Amino acid sequence: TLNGGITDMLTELANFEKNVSQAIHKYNAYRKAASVIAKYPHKIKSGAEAKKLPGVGTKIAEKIDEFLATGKLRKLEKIRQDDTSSSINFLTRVSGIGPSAARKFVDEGIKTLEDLRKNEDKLNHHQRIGLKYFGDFEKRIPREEMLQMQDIVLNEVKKVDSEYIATVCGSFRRGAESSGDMDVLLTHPSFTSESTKQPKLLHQVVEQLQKVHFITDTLSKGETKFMGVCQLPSKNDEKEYPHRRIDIRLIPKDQYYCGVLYFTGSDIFNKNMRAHALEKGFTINEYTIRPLGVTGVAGEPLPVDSEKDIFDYIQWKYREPKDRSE
DNA sequence: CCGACGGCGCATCAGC
DNA sequence: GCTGATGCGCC
DNA sequence: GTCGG
Ligand SMILES: [Cl-]
Ligand SMILES: [Cl-]
Ligand SMILES: [Mg+2]
Ligand code: NA
Ligand code: NA
Ligand code: NA
Ligand code: NA
Repeated sequence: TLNGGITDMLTELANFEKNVSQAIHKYNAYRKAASVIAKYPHKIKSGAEAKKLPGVGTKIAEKIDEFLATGKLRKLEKIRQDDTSSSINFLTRVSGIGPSAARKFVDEGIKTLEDLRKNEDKLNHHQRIGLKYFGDFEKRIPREEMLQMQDIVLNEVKKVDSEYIATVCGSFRRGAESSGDMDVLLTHPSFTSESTKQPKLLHQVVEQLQKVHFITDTLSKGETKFMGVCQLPSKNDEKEYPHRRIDIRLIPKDQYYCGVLYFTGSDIFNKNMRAHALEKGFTINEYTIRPLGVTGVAGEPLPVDSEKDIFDYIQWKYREPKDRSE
């Protein structure tokens, strides 16, 4: 990657603002700048060159000049040395432990993997499973395994009810050669924006995937969103595959295109696209796109018959999934 | 300057 | 119990 | 931290 050094720096700064400073807008600012620099097709020669990009301002330009001059950032060098900042950053790598919980644990003298392991009773359920699979969850998933996972999910879903449609979204749908997890959008004709003609639609699917030992653990579960753990089966004599995070989202069927736009991401692409929507006078969520009235109040859902329709509303040329990895 | 910055599901908790 | 705030997660 | 009015 042309500007990998700079983008890593900015990502590290973002993480610090989120995890330690608890400054979500600074976090988003750094990530937006990292993303715009990541897609910039030249090797950046100066902060001023970078500043020409949307999302890079005066402060980041200065840091980019320092980084180009020396290969590092004193601000980060110092952060890397702060024990409290270090501990907090580490703890937040456990799924279910955020900035608040991490600072709280550190207060109690819980700040290593070893500490966490002996204090399981101090963890909620989500955290306990995040700890259980700490190592596994930091591994990426080769697209080849994603394909095997897709096959299992789609086929098990079909076995429950042939009218279910399951679509793998996330980085997979954007064509990534590896993914951090598996994202599954689910629809069923019994669940629309107008009616829920069937209960347990998500449950039945989760239950079936548990029955075949694909889903192994649950982080959280409700009527429309499942957040859990899954695992590919391994052959005789061979090492097991790592455990993987899986997210399943049941979306009203008539709202599939807004749903699939959302779940395809990336996260930054979504933020960017939704902010542009706001500027164009619309608001987009995973269900609908709606006009903003004069007062600045969301109007009624606009008709959408394709992903492209959404892009049209906000006056963007269509972008294929593979070009949304921001 | 300075308000806005994407939008929302599930878990947990305070207050009634 | 409920509702509203907040934490944490997803893209 | 950056943007736009
Ligand atoms: Cl902030
Ligand atoms: Cl809506
Ligand atoms: Mg994903
Ligand atoms: Na800029
Ligand atoms: Na975490
Ligand atoms: Na996910
Ligand atoms: Na803005």
